[PDB]
Parts: sequence; C-alpha cells; structure tokens
Amino acid sequence: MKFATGELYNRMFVGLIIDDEKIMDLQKAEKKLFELETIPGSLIECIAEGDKFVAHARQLAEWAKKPNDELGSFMYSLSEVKLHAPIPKPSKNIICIGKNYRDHAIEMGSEADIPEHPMVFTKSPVTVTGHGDIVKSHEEVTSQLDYEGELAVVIGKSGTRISKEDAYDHVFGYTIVNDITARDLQKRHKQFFIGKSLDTTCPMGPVLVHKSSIQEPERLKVETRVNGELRQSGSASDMIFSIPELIETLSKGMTLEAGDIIATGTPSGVGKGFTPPKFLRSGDKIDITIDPIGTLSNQIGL
Amino acid sequence: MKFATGELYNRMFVGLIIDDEKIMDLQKAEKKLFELETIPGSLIECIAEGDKFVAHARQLAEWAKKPNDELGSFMYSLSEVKLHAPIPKPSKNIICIGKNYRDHAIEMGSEADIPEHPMVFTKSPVTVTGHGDIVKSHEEVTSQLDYEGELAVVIGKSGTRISKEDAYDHVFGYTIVNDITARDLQKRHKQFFIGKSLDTTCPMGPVLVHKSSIQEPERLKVETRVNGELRQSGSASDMIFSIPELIETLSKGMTLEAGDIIATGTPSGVGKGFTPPKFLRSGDKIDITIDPIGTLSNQIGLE
Ligand SMILES: O=C([O-])C(=O)[O-]
Ligand SMILES: O=C([O-])C(=O)[O-]
Ligand SMILES: [Mn+2]
Ligand SMILES: [Mn+2]
Repeated sequence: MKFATGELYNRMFVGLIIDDEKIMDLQKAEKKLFELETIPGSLIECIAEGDKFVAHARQLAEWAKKPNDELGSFMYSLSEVKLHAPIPKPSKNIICIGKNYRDHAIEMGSEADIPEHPMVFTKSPVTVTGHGDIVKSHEEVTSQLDYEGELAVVIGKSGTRISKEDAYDHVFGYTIVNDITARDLQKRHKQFFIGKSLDTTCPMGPVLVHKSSIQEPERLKVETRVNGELRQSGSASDMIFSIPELIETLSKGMTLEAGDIIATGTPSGVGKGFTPPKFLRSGDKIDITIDPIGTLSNQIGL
Repeated sequence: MKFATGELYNRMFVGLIIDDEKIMDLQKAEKKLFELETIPGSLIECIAEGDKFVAHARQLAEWAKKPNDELGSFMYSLSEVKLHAPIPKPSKNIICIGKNYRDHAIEMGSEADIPEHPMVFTKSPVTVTGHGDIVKSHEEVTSQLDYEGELAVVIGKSGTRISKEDAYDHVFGYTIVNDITARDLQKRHKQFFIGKSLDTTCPMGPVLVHKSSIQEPERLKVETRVNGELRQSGSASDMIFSIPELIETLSKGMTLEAGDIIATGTPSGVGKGFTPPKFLRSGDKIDITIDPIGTLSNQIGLE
C-alpha cells in the first residue's frame, strides 16, 4: 500500500502504486469501478479518514486487476507521472527531531551534547518539494547547505496525551525526507528555524507507505548517496528516542493531527561532519533510499 | 477598519466591525445587498485576495448604512457574537521573534545573549485560540507557564527577498498575540518549539486592523495586565529589528505568504522576570491592550 500525489496532463491526483511502474488514479477508479464519488482530492484528507480509506483503496485495486475495459480511465504508467511530495501542502510545519542518532550528535561536535530529551524544531511548509525536483541552492544567503536523509512518520489519527503503548495506532505511514539545512544560518539565529526553512529544502517522498506494509519500523535503514557516493547509513533501531517515545513526548500537552509529519532525525555522515567539510553545490545529486519506500532523488540547482 | 472571525448560529464568518458596537457579516451582507456570493468563508482566504477584498468590504459597509429592511440579517451586536481568533487556522506555524526588547532579553538572560540577528522560532497552529477563550493550564506538563503580550503582523501579499523599503507593502495588518510559554519545557527541549506549542497557548485578536488604519506602527504600545495588575508596557519604537527589518530578514531565503503571522517580540515584564518567580495559575486573567486593535482577554483554566 504505497500512496502518492501524482500529476499528469494538468491533473493532481491521489494515487496508489500498482505493481511498480503503474499508479492508479483513485478518484477516477472509484467512479468507474464502484460507481461512486467518495474519495477526497488530496492525500491529507484521505489520511484523515484513516483505515477505511486504506481498505477502500485495496478493494479498488482488487477490482481493477479483475477483467474490465475501463483501465485506460485510471491506470497510469509511472514513467508518465510527475510525483509531488505525498503531502504537497502540509497543514502545519514539519516537526523535526535534532540529534536523534548518537553518532550524528558527536559529528556536530558533542558527545556531551547528546540530548537527554528530544530536541524538536520545525520546517516551514514552503520547504516541501517532491521526487526529482530541483532544490534552490540559495547561494545568496548561505554557502553551507547540507543534506540530511531521514525517515518521516505521518500521523493518521488525531490525539493528545498518547502513550508509547498506543503510539503506532496514531501513525498512518512512513515516507522519506531530506532535511536540507544551511549550517551557517543555523548558528546565526540560534534557533534552527530560519536555517531549516529556506525555500525548497524539504524533499519528501517518493511515496507514502502505509504502516500496514511496514510492521517493524525498527528495522528500516536510511542510506544517503551524494553524487553516487555512500555517505549516510543508519538504522532506525539506533536512534536515541524511538517513534513511540517521540509521539508520547510530542503529544504530552499538544494535539497531533492527521497529516502531521515528523522527521525523526538524520544519521551520521552529514556534509558538515567531514574535516574539510563537504557542503552542497549546484549540480549535486542527492539520493536517499529507505526500503520499501523507495529512493528520493533531488538535484541542487545550477 | 477592523476585520474579525465571528461565530453566530453555529457558523463561523468573516466580519467587519462597524462603530465598535456591531459586526458586519460580509457574506450575508453581500447576499441581501447585491445578491451575489463571492466573499470567501475564511479571513486568510480574504487576505489572499489583495486590496480588492478590502475595497469590496468598504463598499459593503457603505451600502448598508443605507436604509434597511433586514439589516439584522447581516448586522449583529458584538455582544451576541463570539469572536474567534482573526485567523483561527493559520496555514503554517506562527512565526515568533525572540528577544526583541532589550529589557526583555536582560530579564530572561544577560546582555551577553542579545541577538545581533533576529532569533526566530514558531508556534504550532494548534496553539491558536480566541478572545475570551479559556487557556489550558497544562499542569500535568508544566508549572512554569508564562505570559507574553506581543504585537502581531499579518502578511497580506506573497513575497520572497522583500527589501526593508517594500516591507509594509506586503503587510495586511495587525493584531494582538499572547505568546503563552512553558518556561521549563523551553529549557528542557533546548529549542523553543515544544515549550511554545501547547494547546490553546496563543490567544490572538480580538480583531485584525488593516494597515490603512494604522499607518505608524512605531508608535504602537503593548500593555499587559494580569488579574488587573499592570506588568508589561512596551513601545514598538523600542524594538531591536523594526517590522521592515524583520520582514527583510525572514523573507530573504524564504517565501512569506498571505496570511502569515509574525509575533514581533514581547517586552519587559514577564513572570520569569520576577526574582521570586511569578508564573500563571488557574483562574488568572490576562488582558493585553494595544490600541487601536483593542484588548485581548483570556483566563487560565482549571486542572
Ligand atoms: O538536527 C537535525 O535536523 C537532525 O538531527 O536530524
Ligand atoms: O522569546 C520570545 O518569545 C519573546 O521575547 O517574545
Ligand atoms: Mn534533521
Ligand atoms: Mn514571544
């Protein structure tokens, strides 16, 4: 169950990946197969409907593989579809965790500055972009752009005061995020927001995998490649605060709403961590891979 | 000229204050005066429309001073209407400036930290609440809940890399914000977001005054009272980083969009400024007054 927001012939649509290299237009499929119109037009609204939307989508895929002659209405080959971020316009800023991998904390010069409590900041929705999109280099405000491959969690059911025991029941699914950061701007304003919120600096996608397809988030692996070179490799089992601990902490006095996006922190290997620091430049290709979500690819603009 | 989001008969509506005793339901007013329905149902959508919305609103105001068979179908007493926050659901987190009054920086930490560049963080949209609404104490999370009266600026026109010269051209207007903060969580999580983003901890309002009505905001003045006792009195000319400088800084690598809210920093006098520390408790009544916007009033709730 992989969901996406695709664009094809001037139509933005909520899509479900069929068998890899095909994508189903859920609204159009519902009208032709189920004769009805009940699927909303954005993925964040579908997430609000929770499990019943997901099951509705599976039934639609099942009926579509059954013989019929309407497939041309709603079956698109992925090669012909531009994938936006699964949630192109979040309702709120992306919630981000800092220094959630021990090695990355050390990398930024700490081992004393390993947080004992989640360090949490946000990225403005104006940073959100999709698979294959060009990230503005922002040469004018910074010469220290950095990449951050991260696993992202999307809340699928609202709640406050959520226990770590109930946390996964408030999760819709998982996607990839590149937390692109201006390291100089990060120091300048002392709060991470401005250096984390430059335009286009949050690639997200390529798809949003429902949690029912990832039973063990602990085993996911994040791999970041810059110009083909492996530079990050981290296991979600090694992050200091687990996803249920993060949800319990984030929601202690704050309501998490369906569609909220949580970036759980990048592993070691970021560009600033190299002696002879490696910063991003125009033309750098960035590939982040988390199976079974896929690979999120972006280029820094030239 | 003051816009608001009111509620009457289980319907939220964009409203215009008339003579500070009445509020005009712009949608219903357009309906029985021109028999068209073009005015959007949210203030942030109206802000996105540009000066044509403000002009249409002026026109509806005038056409109604005109004799009325059913003025009451779109004109209401403010006494009978509940005011929500002017923007009840921001499209993004509220942008907040830290340490913008020199005497507030000194009362929270020393001089050594005052910023040479704006220190900027945010409050989650779930923080927004309205004039007269009850603010949750969140006692099972914090006991260091503090008050911050601030002037808020609302962006009326999308822009990136706005020069300080063109900044006011991108402003819709002004409102009051209470940046209620949990001081301990602020320290615990080291980044301000968690301590600043507890449910109901950003009262906003009571109205949004269009910039045309407030040409000189250097002369605005923020007064905060807790249970009747005056505790904050700042002048907007005392800000490090004026409104135009803030807009130029924020928008330089980042698009500011219509409806975006910028809290410009609280002045001296917060509860943590007190040596035996003050801290809000249940039943505390906080009033923040900025004229011409009005007074924003909220009460801390029970545990
Ligand atoms: O600070 C961050 O953004 C992180 O740790 O991923
Ligand atoms: O830091 C703050 O929130 C302020 O000074 O207004
Ligand atoms: Mn990050
Ligand atoms: Mn503040």
